[PDB]
Amino acid sequence: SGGGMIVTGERLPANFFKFQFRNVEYSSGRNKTFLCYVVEAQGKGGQVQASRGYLEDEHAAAHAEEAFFNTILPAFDPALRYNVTWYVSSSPCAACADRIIKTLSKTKNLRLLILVGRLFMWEEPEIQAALKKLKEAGCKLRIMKPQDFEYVWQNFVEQEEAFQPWEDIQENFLYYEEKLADILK
Amino acid sequence: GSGGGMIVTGERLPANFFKFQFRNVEYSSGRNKTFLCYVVEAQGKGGQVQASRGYLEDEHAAAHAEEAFFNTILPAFDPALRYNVTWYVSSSPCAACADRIIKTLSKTKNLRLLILVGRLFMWEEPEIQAALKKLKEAGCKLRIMKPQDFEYVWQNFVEQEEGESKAFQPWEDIQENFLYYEEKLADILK
Amino acid sequence: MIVTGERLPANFFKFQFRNVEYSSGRNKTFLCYVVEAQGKGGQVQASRGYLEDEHAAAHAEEAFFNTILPAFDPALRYNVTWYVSSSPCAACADRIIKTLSKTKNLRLLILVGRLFMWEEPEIQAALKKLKEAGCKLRIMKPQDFEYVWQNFVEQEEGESKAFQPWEDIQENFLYYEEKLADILK
Amino acid sequence: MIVTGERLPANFFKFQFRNVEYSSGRNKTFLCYVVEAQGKGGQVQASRGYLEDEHAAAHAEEAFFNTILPAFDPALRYNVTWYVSSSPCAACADRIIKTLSKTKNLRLLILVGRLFMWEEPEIQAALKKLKEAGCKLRIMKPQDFEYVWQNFVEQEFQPWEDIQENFLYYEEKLADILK
Ligand SMILES: [Zn+2]
Ligand SMILES: [Zn+2]
Ligand SMILES: [Zn+2]
Ligand SMILES: [Zn+2]
Repeated sequence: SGGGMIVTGERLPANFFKFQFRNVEYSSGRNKTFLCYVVEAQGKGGQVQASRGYLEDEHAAAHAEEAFFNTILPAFDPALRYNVTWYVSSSPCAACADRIIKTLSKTKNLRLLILVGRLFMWEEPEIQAALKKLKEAGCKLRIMKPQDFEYVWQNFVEQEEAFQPWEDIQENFLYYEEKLADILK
Repeated sequence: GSGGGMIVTGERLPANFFKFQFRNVEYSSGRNKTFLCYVVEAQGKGGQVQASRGYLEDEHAAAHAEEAFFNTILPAFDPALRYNVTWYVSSSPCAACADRIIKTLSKTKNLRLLILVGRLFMWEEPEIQAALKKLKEAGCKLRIMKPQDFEYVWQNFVEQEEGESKAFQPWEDIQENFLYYEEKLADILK
Repeated sequence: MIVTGERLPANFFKFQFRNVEYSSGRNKTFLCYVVEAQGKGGQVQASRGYLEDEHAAAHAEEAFFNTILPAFDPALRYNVTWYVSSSPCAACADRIIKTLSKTKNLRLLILVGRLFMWEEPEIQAALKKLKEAGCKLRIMKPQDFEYVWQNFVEQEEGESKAFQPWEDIQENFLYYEEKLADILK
Repeated sequence: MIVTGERLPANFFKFQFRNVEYSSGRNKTFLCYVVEAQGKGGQVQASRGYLEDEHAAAHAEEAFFNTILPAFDPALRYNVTWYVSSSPCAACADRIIKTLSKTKNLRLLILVGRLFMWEEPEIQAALKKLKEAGCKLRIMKPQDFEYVWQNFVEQEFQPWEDIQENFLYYEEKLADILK
């Protein structure tokens, strides 16, 4: 179904995902960050761990990608296989991509799936090169579809007591799915 | 709206889930059934907020749930953020686990722990009563899970198969248990 | 006036014509321009040229007002026109706004091949303030590329060449034209 | 870039391209130029424009260095080329020399259509001193008029009977004056 977690004042989904859900990836400065996640680890022996949460900052020094591997998921035990899933407003920056690539390369027992609301500086060749290397590192990257936003809303956004799509929730998806596919293949 | 779910079991009755699955048992020295539910809330004064909720479970764990948590779930702590952890276990920690908890609570001052146990693990042992008291000394908050707590864990951790179409079926001695263990923990801690 | 090895227009505008606006570092820069000053008295000045750098410390926008057009004489009215690969960065925008504000007798028209970080709110705010400063910003259409090619690119051999359009020359323009408009007005 | 209602280059270079000083501070100015700056390091600069006035207080030569290229990037090496109707006067030559003297990273090339009062001994002195300052002077060849016509005049060639004869004529005069 979906439980509480993120406490916010915004009531409308469209407003939440368009403002509060924003995660700045500007190559410079220390802007704001936001990121929801899901972790599920399986171990051949009856060992199972599945947590879920989120992280945000008004003026974080490090980007969401960094903070995650620095305080949320510091180390992994070899005996387990992790299936991490991220939900961010846009694709990572060139630098962050490299950081993710070096992490996945050190942790073979870690599978990562990043679902983005839209692409970030997709037209730039630097970003495109980083996304390819990222896909080559085994990191599966996809665009968030209407069902995804609804999922995040009902499962990550705390309620107290019905999701509602907006303007071009479907057209934005299809657009970026095409662009992400062209570059990745 | 009531809750999502990350735990999957074939048990449809909560009375059974909290009797078997939720249970913690040490068969042998390095072979014990572990199970622990938790919630993390971190505020770092500056817009930086952190929140999550998960669980752990093993059938051949070499260590108890309490040890497994601080060794893989929250190994690191952001000195900037103020952590507020809440656990949901079947029974209070043992003498050894209490120490680990105390030593960790001693190291990180930005960490605050709340343990909600379903029952008191061997409260008759004077060694156990000593741990509970020292645990409170370290600043750890201990409480007996109230009937509302079991319902909370059930609707926010256990994945409902039919989505939002099921309430909560408490067991006959759900209150006597709480009341019973509340009196005990009280005498011990104060 | 521009001496290059590239023969095909598509290749030129997609690589050699690129002007990096990355908020940080000292990347490459490129910029073609046109200047026309009129003065009530028979005074007329009309020059045309371009500027480029492999690793410039300042962006094209800066270099222009620091060495190409340092000062303006009040008795004249300038009609400057730029031709760059993408729209300016937030910082550069401010620089352009402060310049236009000091030189009332300066009109600026910036024609861009595409938008840069258009989706970011920081960039959108800068573009509006830019339009409010009197700076007219528009997207380059097929005719524009052809113009720049035949007028700024030195022909391999005087009277022995032609412009060749590329697959998405129209679709790309129509996309950013619609985007720039939405944000601007 | 240049726009005129003259369809024949023979007329454009006879009237419009001409430079005349009616009075002390009122003279018809007109100058075509090209700028090429290389700053060893990937930094390249190139442009081409022109100047024209009907009531200019100064000559085209003065107007250029005072508004067109007031500043010079000490890093870049400048290569300027002018296309004027006549060689500079005694006064203008000095300005040119003084400027060429200040900026050592500047190299000038003046392509004149004819020699401005080459008979004056004062003028012959300026031309020589101009070469001393490192300035390169040359008489516009028939090819030059065609170059300026198809790269400066916004059209849409046609040489005149004496186009070659004039070049040769002033070419010899200029030579005897310098070396
Ligand atoms: Zn980043
Ligand atoms: Zn224990
Ligand atoms: Zn810029
Ligand atoms: Zn003169």
